[PDB]
Amino acid sequence: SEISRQEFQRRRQALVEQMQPGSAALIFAAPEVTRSADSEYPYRQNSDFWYFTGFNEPEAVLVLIKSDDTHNHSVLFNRVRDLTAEIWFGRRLGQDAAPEKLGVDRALAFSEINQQLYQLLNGLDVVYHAQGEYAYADVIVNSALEKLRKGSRQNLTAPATMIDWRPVVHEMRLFKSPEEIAVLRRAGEITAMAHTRAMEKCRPGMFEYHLEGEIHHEFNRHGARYPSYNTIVGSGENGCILHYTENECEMRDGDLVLIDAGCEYKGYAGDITRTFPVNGKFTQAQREIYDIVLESLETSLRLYRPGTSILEVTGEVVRIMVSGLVKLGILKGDVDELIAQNAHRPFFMHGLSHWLGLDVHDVGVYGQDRSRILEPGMVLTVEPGLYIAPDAEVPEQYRGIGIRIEDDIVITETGNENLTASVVKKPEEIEALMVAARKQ
Amino acid sequence: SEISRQEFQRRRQALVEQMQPGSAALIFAAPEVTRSADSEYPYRQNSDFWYFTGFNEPEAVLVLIKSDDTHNHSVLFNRVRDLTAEIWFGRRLGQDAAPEKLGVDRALAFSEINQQLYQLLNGLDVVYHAQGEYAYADVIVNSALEKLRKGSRQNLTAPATMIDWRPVVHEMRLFKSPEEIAVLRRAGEITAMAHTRAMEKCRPGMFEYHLEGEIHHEFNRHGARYPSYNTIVGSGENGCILHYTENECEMRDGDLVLIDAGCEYKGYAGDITRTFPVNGKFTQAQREIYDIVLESLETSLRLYRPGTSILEVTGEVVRIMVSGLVKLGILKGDVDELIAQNAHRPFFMHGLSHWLGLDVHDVGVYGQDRSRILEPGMVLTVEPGLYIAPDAEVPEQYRGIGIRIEDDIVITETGNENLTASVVKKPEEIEALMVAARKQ
Amino acid sequence: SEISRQEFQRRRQALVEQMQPGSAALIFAAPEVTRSADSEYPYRQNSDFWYFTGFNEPEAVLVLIKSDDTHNHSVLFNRVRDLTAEIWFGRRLGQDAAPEKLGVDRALAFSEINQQLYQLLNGLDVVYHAQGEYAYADVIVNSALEKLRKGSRQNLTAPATMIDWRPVVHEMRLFKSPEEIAVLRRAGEITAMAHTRAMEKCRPGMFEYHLEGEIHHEFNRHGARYPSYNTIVGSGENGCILHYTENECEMRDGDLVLIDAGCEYKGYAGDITRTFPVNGKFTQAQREIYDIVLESLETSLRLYRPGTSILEVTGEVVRIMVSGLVKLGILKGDVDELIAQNAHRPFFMHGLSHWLGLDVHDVGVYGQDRSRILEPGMVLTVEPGLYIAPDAEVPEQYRGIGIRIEDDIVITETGNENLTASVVKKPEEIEALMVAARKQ
Amino acid sequence: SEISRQEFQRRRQALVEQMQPGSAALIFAAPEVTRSADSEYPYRQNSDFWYFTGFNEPEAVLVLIKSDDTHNHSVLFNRVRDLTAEIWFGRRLGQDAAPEKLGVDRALAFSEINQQLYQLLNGLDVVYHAQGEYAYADVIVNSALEKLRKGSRQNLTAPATMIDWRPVVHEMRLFKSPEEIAVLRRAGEITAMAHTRAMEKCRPGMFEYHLEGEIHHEFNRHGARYPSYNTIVGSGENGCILHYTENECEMRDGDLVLIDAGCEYKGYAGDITRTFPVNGKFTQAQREIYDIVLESLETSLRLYRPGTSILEVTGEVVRIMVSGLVKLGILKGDVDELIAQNAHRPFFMHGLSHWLGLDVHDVGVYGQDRSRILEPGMVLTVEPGLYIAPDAEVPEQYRGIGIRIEDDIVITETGNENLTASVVKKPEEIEALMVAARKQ
Ligand SMILES: [Mg+2]
Ligand SMILES: [Mg+2]
Ligand SMILES: [Mg+2]
Ligand SMILES: [Mg+2]
Ligand SMILES: [Mg+2]
Ligand SMILES: [Mg+2]
Ligand SMILES: [Mg+2]
Ligand SMILES: [Mg+2]
Ligand SMILES: [Mg+2]
Ligand SMILES: [Mg+2]
Ligand SMILES: [Mg+2]
Ligand SMILES: [Mg+2]
Repeated sequence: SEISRQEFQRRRQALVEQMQPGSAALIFAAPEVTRSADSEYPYRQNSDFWYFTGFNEPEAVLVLIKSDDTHNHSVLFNRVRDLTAEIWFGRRLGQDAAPEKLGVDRALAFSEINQQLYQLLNGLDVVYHAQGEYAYADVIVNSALEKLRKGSRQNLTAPATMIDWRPVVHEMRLFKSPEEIAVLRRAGEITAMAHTRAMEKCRPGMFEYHLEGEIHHEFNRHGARYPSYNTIVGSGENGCILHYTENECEMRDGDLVLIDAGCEYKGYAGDITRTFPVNGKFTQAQREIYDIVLESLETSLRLYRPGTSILEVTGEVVRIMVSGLVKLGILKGDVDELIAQNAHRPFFMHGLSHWLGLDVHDVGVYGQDRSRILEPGMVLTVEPGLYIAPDAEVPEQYRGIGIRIEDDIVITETGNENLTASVVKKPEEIEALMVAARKQ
Repeated sequence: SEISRQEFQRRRQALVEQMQPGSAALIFAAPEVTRSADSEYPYRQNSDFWYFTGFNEPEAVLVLIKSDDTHNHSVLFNRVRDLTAEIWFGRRLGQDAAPEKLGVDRALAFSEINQQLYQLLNGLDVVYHAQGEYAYADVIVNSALEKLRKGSRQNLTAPATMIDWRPVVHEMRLFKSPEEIAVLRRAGEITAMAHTRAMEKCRPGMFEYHLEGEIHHEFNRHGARYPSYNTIVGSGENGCILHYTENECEMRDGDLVLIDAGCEYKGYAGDITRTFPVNGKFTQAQREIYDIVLESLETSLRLYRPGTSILEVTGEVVRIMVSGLVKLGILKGDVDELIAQNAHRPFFMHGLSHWLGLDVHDVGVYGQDRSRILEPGMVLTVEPGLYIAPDAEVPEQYRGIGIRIEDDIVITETGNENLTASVVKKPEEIEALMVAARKQ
Repeated sequence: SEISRQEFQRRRQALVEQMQPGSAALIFAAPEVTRSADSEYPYRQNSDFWYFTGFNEPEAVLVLIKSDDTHNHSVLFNRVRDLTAEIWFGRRLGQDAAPEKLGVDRALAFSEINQQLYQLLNGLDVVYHAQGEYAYADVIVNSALEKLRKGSRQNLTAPATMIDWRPVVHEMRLFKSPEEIAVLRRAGEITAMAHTRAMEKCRPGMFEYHLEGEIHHEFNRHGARYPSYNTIVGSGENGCILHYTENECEMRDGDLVLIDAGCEYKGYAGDITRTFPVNGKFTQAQREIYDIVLESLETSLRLYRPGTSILEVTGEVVRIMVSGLVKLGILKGDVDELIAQNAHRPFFMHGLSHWLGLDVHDVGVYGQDRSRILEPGMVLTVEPGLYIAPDAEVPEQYRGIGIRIEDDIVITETGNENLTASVVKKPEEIEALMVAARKQ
Repeated sequence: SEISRQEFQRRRQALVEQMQPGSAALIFAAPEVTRSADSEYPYRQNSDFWYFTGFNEPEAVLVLIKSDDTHNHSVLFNRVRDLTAEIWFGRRLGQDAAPEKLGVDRALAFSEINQQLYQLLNGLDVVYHAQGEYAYADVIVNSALEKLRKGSRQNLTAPATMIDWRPVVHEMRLFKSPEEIAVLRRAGEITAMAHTRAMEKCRPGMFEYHLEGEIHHEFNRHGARYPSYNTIVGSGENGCILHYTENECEMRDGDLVLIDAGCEYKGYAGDITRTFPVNGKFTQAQREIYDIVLESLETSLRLYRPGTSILEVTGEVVRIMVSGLVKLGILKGDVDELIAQNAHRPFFMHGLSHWLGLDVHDVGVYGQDRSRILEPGMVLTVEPGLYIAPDAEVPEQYRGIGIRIEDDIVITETGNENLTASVVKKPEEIEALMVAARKQ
């Protein structure tokens, strides 16, 4: 699956729709980023610039100009073609091919931006600009606005009003289109295939990083070159660290391993967590914690639908957790009191769900305590977990256990669609999968 | 192989040896680096800070203070321990364990650096600081020096002399120790195993990125999690782009594929290029260009030794190239004239060799036109190539061919040691390897 | 005359009137300014901050908050009282006395501004801020807006809309109130008395700076301590330099001297230019140029009224100038052609009039080529001049003559009021004045 | 008196003498400084740049290059000549006339500095630069050093060593030459004449600012256009504020008035304080405090000579003060105990002496607690004072009295020369002077 030329067009028009007449929106590309000395990390475009262009170069600026309610046009600034730079660092779109390729009306050299941008903003009332996003962008925009302010004698005037387009653009990104859902559907399949493979390959004596290698190879083979975030492979006590990425330890028979990993496919993030026994067999103590987390997930998957909220479902998960923990003697006392005292917090200290999209922790307003009413098109994670510290004052068998199980869902008209259910999570199915792999 | 506590100690003492009495050297850690929104790229420590510490955290500063010719001490600034931050983002060394772990005399909280650094520089004559390396570092150092300048009434004085330690430190890094050579020896084996695997897996119909996936999996399985630079898989005309990293095309029967890839093992870079037929069989036209590049490499490997230079060997390679190209009718005229006119430059437009170490394009002074006399302990690449543009005015059969063959070497007492010869480069051996893999 | 507490109040309310509901306006004080090392120039408050407060301290910020159409309040940030700092550098208002003294609702320590400002902007829709005016202000405002943007989990939100208040505030300053006109009326008297005195004291052999001294002493004695701009005393050829401030030459019998000087009285600028003979007697050649400039001024003073413009009156002055210059043989040809060719420009190369107020070159929109229709309450200069270069190709007797005559006026219902006519400008009256003084 | 071409030359050569071979010193001009909107304060050159050039323009940089022990040359960067800018803002030296006028070897356009400076520093070992002095300078220098660092392939190299020239240059400025002493001698006469005049003009009912006006007029008439610092006229309780500059109160019969004022003559500061009765007659209570301050000054003037220090003389002044104050019942107890308890500090809370020169608070190292041994050529103030707060718990008659008496001296071979003794300070001589003036 992919995002069409026409979809990028629709998104631009939808932003322009909400802009005031006599205004310009300015969307800047991500800078290149040093890894060490003269080497650079693989380039990752700014999500918002990507959202409106599908253009994967730095030193580019999309300018959307609205003259009035029926008249608007687009100008791209981008790198000029250069035989020497391209022989070295790779091909460039340039100005000639850009109008057709990206569906913009006009394209100019990024090197001319300081000589051209102020002319585009001259006489407008409003400029939409994400102030503070990138320092190089602020310099360019402030420089342009100063020329206009001080150019009274050359009959120049600056827009007096500057508006942050991020609330508007992020509200758009919060609701996925059918094309976006298809792309995320495939991201979820790819990511699920990766997690299935990690389960199948896992043996005692392998290092945590080895499963990272298997996962990244599986991402890559389906055309998802990069992860959406740094892969987490926390075996044993490392599972109690939420974003453990060292992945440096030998995996030991008897421990669990928690894998949080997600591919990036056409810009969109998968995000799956699966926890399982390194030796393919859950112990009683591991099952007892796992079952609480799994019931939390399974109940949440039944509940999530239009009209409820992350806050409301989180409440049901807390009840399930506190009850499970009391029955095991990890918590003591009255359930309803313990809930009122948030007694679960030492063991479940993060949110149940975050938005998912072009960013793994996606943009969009949550409301107070994530109380926003869910509607169809929202995409989010469901990721309950229990993390019992090595030194927690609880029965010994539970100490040093970290379990999280995470699925990705899209809210539909009547409920939700699970994008990541193709990788197993019921303990018996995990055990069958690993047994089958060990024969073969 | 690894770098010992004692080696890090020796390096610090060797820097201190060259510092003036009454001075302090300040070495700063790399900042964390955003990939998109709140996600960050895998952390890569500054090479120079790593060189003196083997410490892989940000927000850290090594301060080496020389009182006189026999008295010196070290102070580390580093992140404080924090239960909440560690439950989330992973374990931290802290101040207590740092003296023993990293062999420094004292360790303070990075959060106290503005209250403590000026006290450490007070009354010194000289401060060694890499001005411009990182903006956050300059702010901290300038802030400290200003307090001292303006603190006359509190009996404070600033060092009047600031010296860049990069020439000195980079001159040290240019000469590898036995431990460093062992680590690079292993980086070369790992990288070679990766390139061998890519050759064995390559089939027509696979995409360039698939070989990237095989290479990264092989790096990872030997404990080299990250590449030293963004992997290059240029098939067909993409081979004529020196740093082609899109790796997005279907590999076609009949084309060559050029792979430039290198692992990062304990901080040190491997860097290998191998070019080969996608279908396992070189054509006449491909052999004719390949043989010129291979003779260039093989001759360079015979020549490199103490007493010569990159410039001098490059001269021999130019002769070999210009002659080969004349015999094929790609160049016309007298060899010696064509050499004097640098007629090879449209086809070989980069240097033969760069320094290799903690950075793939390593630090250290080359001399004018890379004329520096080679000595034992220097580590460098040997990477001749020929790149015939798709539109070059040459016989049709050579158009769109890009071939590079790259090995990594260390200069020894009597010649050089090739760290990357475990992956084949003679065409007959490449063909046998791919045939053998295809049976299976 | 002075500006009342109630007037400052009215101005704030008039700004608040035009602000959107759910917004805050932020007006910052001028920074202190180094003259050399640890000495500072006499403090000059930002005109706009002064306009709304009459408060003469740095490190102060006026915040006007509009909740809705009938509810608003004001918060001042200002320096805290400090016995040590006040024993040294002078008294401070502080927080306790500020509400009553400056008519604001609340006053907080400037040192707490970063901990308090974001709380004041939290939940608002719009912030009015003069972006780029002062770097220290931008840092404070951007810092506040970032806290809000990133404080989603602490239920903070930033205003998405930022509006420059300078167009609005400067449009207010363009129309003077009765109190402002009374203050400028007195500034004009004081400035006129200064120019009269300079004429009376001038003798051949005195230096240009001596008349500067007489002028500044006269400003000071009526309570106008500082000039509104650096005084210009250009004798001889120095009169051809528009903003000659070196004032370093001996004044010579036979030359003219051009004095452009203006006091600053309660913040408001006077701005007068008078040119006269150093020896008290105009020559024929000097009269011939002077009379053209004087007719230009006198005609402009008759013409200026509501309904015309600076552009339109400037047209009449050009006609007068071009005709005068043709009759003297300084220009040759047809008057109407020479006008169409702007042939006057080598001799009159500046505008006839600028706005006058809290700044000598006052704020307010001029329109294209200063075409804005004049209305009652606008205050402006009338300053025609002719400057014949020492090397101009014109009859010798005119070379090196610089003459300007400048009055300050306020547009009234039926015409204008001249605030500076108490110093003479008709040549016979100048000569009588200087003769009378010489007896003284 | 003035500073000769040859003296400026000598100073440059004396700096060059102390510079390392293979180095360049960079000395930058002061920026222009806004007073309000588009008006600027009178330009004041950076003292150190002035010290080596006598050049009074901004956008200028002196570069002194030392190749070796007998070879050096100078390059000036300065504003280019421009007919339009000069017709407006005044004459400019330009490049052609600068070598001869300022005795430099070469002169280039300031607008070309970024294209030329790095070429001047290329291949040098050391650059002397006052880091942090001006941001515009740091940008220019860092920009130049970065080009060199990164220009290895263009055979460029940066000096690795940067040295602050301010300690060296300020140590030079601490010792005045005969020409400098002559100029300061005249600054002291001019300043003294001003203070004499203020005493003669003072009447009850005049405002503090009126005496400021008389003082500035007297500075101006002897060719000292600007004060060296903001004039202080503190009558009554305002005399207890050390740097009272509001000068806004009516002077009242019965009060004292403290005047601290100093001219700037050819760059050099006078600095005199005289305190006297507004009505020309000291009261008993005023005499009792005045006599202690005067004995302090007179004793200090006898003591100051080579071999002593500011610290040592300050000790004698403390004894005199503490004794005087005990005899009046302002302090109670044993003198030697009260000295040991620094009991004088509530009444004398500043230093006795500061260096004087191109800055009123001149550059140069004081030593701990101003213990530096005095030598001939040092120029300094002697300014004891007693300031009894309005609310001090002391006999009523002393409350609200502020008295300071300040003279300027140069240390000679055998003692000191008083540059400011031409204005009276013995109370009987003050009273005679004011009586004589009143007849006016
Ligand atoms: Mg996750
Ligand atoms: Mg997640
Ligand atoms: Mg256990
Ligand atoms: Mg390579
Ligand atoms: Mg290489
Ligand atoms: Mg071909
Ligand atoms: Mg004027
Ligand atoms: Mg004017
Ligand atoms: Mg003449
Ligand atoms: Mg003084
Ligand atoms: Mg003083
Ligand atoms: Mg009294």
